[PDB]
Amino acid sequence: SGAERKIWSLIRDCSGKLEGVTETSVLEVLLIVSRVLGIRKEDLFLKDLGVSPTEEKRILELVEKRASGYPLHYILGEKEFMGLSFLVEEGVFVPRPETEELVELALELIRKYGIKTVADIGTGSGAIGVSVAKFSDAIVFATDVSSKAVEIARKNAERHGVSDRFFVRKGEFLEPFKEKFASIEMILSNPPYVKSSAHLPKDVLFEPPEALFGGEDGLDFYREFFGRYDTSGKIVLMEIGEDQVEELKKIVSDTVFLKDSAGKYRFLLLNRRS
Amino acid sequence: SGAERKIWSLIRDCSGKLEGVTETSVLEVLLIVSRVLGIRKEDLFLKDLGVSPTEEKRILELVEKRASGYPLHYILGEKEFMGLSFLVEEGVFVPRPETEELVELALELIRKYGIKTVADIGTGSGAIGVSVAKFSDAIVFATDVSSKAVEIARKNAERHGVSDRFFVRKGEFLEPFKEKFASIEMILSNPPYVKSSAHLPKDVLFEPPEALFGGEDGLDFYREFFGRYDTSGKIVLMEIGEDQVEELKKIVSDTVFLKDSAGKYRFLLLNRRS
Ligand SMILES: C[S@@+](CC[C@H](N)C(=O)[O-])C[C@H]1O[C@@H](n2cnc3c(N)ncnc32)[C@H](O)[C@@H]1O
Ligand SMILES: C[S@@+](CC[C@H](N)C(=O)[O-])C[C@H]1O[C@@H](n2cnc3c(N)ncnc32)[C@H](O)[C@@H]1O
Ligand SMILES: NC(=O)CC[C@H](N)C(=O)O
Ligand SMILES: NC(=O)CC[C@H](N)C(=O)O
Repeated sequence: SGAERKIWSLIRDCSGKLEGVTETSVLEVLLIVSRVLGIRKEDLFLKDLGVSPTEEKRILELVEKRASGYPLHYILGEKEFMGLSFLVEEGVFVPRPETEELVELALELIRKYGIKTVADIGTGSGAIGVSVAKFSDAIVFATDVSSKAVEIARKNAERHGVSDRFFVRKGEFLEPFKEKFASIEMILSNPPYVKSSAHLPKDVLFEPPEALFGGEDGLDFYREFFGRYDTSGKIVLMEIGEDQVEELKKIVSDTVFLKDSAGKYRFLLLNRRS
Repeated sequence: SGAERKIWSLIRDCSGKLEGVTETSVLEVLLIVSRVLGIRKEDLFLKDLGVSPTEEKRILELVEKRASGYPLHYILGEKEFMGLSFLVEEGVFVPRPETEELVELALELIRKYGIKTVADIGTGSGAIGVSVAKFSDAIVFATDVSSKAVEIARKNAERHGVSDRFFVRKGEFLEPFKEKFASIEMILSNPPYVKSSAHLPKDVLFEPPEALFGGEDGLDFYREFFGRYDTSGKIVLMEIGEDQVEELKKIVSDTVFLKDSAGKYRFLLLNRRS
């Protein structure tokens, strides 16, 4: 099985070079390898699938890069979220698995109350907003303080054919959409909620810091948002940090807290849609 | 002396973490520090320069990032070239010192034969082209196969008030400007000339591979350029590898090869301006 070995021997060596950086070293290597050969994952099994000395060196270089902690998805240029391919790159936060659960709850709520207008603060790549626009009929108003996030969220909205229902503007909270505030029925968000003093793992070291830190508390976004806006008549669903429930209850009243599929508190839900 | 102890002790610890990654260890830390503090390098001495525990942590994180081999200029977001500050980021090649000497020779020939039209192939961040427009009267036609490079080159063009003399377009070689071909009196370029088999230093590992490699030989760009364009009545000045002179003589005849300030062969000059 001439070529069958070689590629799989290579796969294993690389996998070994990545452990200590990721528990899913084999998966990552498979992804890096198919990306460099220009084939879909599935074709990694094709008989007589070859790797030239150039493609081999490229793979070793990308593996050496990933070994430094650099994000796998920055290397891939994309991250799958809700089954959709979101373009990502340096300067943009990479969508996380827990945020998918926030979107599924948002969709269930949109179905339930026949909601038509949604907001996505801190849209980043557009993960939450674009997905909502993709699997519902709602229109979405998104914002981000990052110029780079706005341009990327636009591309991602266009990429999935929802540019007609997903609008993003640069700025903080909902300031760029003052004229639409009254009309917004649901406000979603996965804001920066990491404590200033929190230790950053090697890979998050490469993500935008403005996407992570929420002050000493890691609650600055919540305090300022709930302090400045009137949530009357609206529904607010936001992702939070495992240990912020008690402190959050003192920032916004009548709030409900739901947990992950991992059993950790992950979402705050305020329903003032009387 | 008290507040000076804080910052200067930090700078020393940081430098320690960067040895083995760079010989200009302390210079880099000085650049990184003045960036998170929002001041010029020249003000690092000042009176009482303090570092909040937040700025301290950010500095340590950026040093931890540089420690991985991540390019210093990607962290800084800029590179000084010809005394001008050029924006750079992932996806764009960081201007190199040597290329400054190519530009000086370019301004030499422009302010001699009184040249008015210049081309810059593979402009990257625009260092060569933009600098030429900024220090002379000639206009420049820049190109690059990198969409990312095109946008940055353009930004740097506006950033230096030369958007009216610097025109960049996506595509390879001079195709995107074919109709201006006869108009161009001088063709400048710092193309990819690294052998596809060459070892990549830790930080080069983070730059665009299309900006580095020129085939097994390292001379692909040259071979294709000279075998496609008639250089009659034009001056061609390009950067080359230090070990490519002899093989390059077999690709283009009647060419002169100039040396670095470091004694290495770095440029090829074909003057056919009759
Ligand atoms: C964790 S990231 C978002 C990632 C993306 N929403 C997701 O779910 O994958 C948080 C984003 O909030 C943005 N951000 C931070 N403060 C903000 C504010 N006050 N208003 C709007 N956006 C903000 C950042 O630029 C960052 O992209
Ligand atoms: C070594 S970098 C140039 C660095 C230099 N500091 C500058 O400002 O041009 C080479 C650039 O050439 C571009 N390039 C590579 N092949 C090319 C081609 N066939 N035609 C035009 N540009 C090309 C790349 O996208 C890359 O940005
Ligand atoms: N929302 C945030 O604070 C961004 C980071 C996110 N909690 C994560 O580590 O996946
Ligand atoms: N234009 C080039 O290929 C010069 C790049 C330079 N040899 C480097 O690797 O730093």
